[PDB]
Amino acid sequence: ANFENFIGATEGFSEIAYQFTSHILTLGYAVMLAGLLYFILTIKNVDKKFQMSNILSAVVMVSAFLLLYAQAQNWTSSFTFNEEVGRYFLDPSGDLFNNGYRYLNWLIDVPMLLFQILFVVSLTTSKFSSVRNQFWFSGAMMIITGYIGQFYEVSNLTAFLVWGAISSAFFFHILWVMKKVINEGKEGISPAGQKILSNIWILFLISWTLYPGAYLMPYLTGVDGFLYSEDGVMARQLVYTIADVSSKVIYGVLLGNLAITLSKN
Ligand SMILES: *C\C=C(C)/C=C/C=C(C)/C=C/C1=C(C)CCCC1(C)C
Ligand code: NA
Repeated sequence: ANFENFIGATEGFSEIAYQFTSHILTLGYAVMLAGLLYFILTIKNVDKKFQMSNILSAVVMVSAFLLLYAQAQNWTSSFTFNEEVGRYFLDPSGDLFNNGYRYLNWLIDVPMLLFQILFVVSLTTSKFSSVRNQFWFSGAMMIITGYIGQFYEVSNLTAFLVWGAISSAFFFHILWVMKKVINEGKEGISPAGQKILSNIWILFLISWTLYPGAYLMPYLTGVDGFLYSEDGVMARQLVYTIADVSSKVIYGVLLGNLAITLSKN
């Protein structure tokens, strides 16, 4: 199956990696619910013209709360403790750990996160529907091909890399079109609003690069090594959670500041 299943069915998890991974994943869905409330309550401090941005943040949190709750209970109900051996092991009766909850929350969210900037800033030379269509297509294909490649994380590894690599090409296209978007969005706004735009670019750049980092994490130190272990599991799932807070919550928080700043023309 995946690589988490491998460790829980050949070596187990110490009670310190199981609970750490259950606490940081629960942190993940709790945040999403505080961002659901924050975005609703803030829908007023922005003009009607930018409110579709906040709405899209509200919906993105509804799908993040629900599905990250799922992934969280998918990890805790997939491993049972062995007092004899003293570690946590894959449970044959449970449903096994399954990434598909996360990856699905990615495919729902990517049009929305990408589409929403185009309600705050104004393009100059590009065409709205041209940018929109390019985002929805490559965003969807990125998450899809990345959902394929990680199926073989344990089996065909050359598949795991080459399919992720394909998912990375769509990712670099998105980065291109976001980059052009940020740029035209700076034309004819204040220096203050331009500073915030610059923030949303460094935030978009780091948060989104984290994801393939988690994808590869157990293989970043060889065929065996430090990470080829429960430690790379602890690490891959802590990185994913920081990426989910950064790209969905801090991203929308920042975009709300810009809208607010642009309310004062
Ligand atoms: C939760 C919201 C968003 C926008 C999530 C984005 C996730 C990625 C950009 C993940 C990308 C991948 C890459 C670059 C290559 C391997 C497969 C991944 C899906 C992990
Ligand atoms: Na996995």
